[PDB]
Amino acid sequence: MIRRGDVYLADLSPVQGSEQGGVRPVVIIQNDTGNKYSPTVIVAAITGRINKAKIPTHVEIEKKKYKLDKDSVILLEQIRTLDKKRLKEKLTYLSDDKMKEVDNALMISLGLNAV
Amino acid sequence: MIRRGDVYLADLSPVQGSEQGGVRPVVIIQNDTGNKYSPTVIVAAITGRINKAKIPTHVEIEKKKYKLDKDSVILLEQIRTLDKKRLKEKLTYLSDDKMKEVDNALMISLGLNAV
Repeated sequence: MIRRGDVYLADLSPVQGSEQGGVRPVVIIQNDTGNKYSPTVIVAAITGRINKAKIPTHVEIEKKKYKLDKDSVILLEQIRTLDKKRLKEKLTYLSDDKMKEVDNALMISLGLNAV
Repeated sequence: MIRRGDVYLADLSPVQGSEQGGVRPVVIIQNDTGNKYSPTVIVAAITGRINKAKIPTHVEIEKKKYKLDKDSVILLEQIRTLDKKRLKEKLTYLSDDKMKEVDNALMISLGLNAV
């Protein structure tokens, strides 16, 4: 079952310019009716390139709790609809508190900030 | 000078599975701080294959007022982060009212619902 808050390995290549590419973890951010009843998910990329949030659309995740190669950052400015066939293995699942920070950074990202 | 609510022509290809592909209009949904400073924008795909919003993640836009080929639909479940270089000509920009429907559909799409 694909749940919002799941983190999967996914090949994001090919990409252009500053789009995040590579085989990497991504977190599911699509609502759960969409995850269940549609062939696509929306995800946010995760990078181990940095371990500290630089901007308010970044959210940190710790390797000790989440089974990643490295302390990492979720990039809510790099979001994409992905076909489900791009999801490889299921790495982890984020806590409810981690998902609140994600909800926040995503509202800032999309200017929904006027809640 | 890209701004939230602008509509551009952009090339989405190559894609996989049910990801929207091809050269087509997209609406900018990224916050304006990111549009000013970032090398990437976040967009939602527009399609003319349908003209009516069947689901609450779809927003109808009218052809004459927005200068499109057909009565179209913004697909808030088809989102992409694109390098600015993918954006060809600006086509139009959505009204504030219409942008509010877009925001509602996006809350639902990304499960920020309750907000």
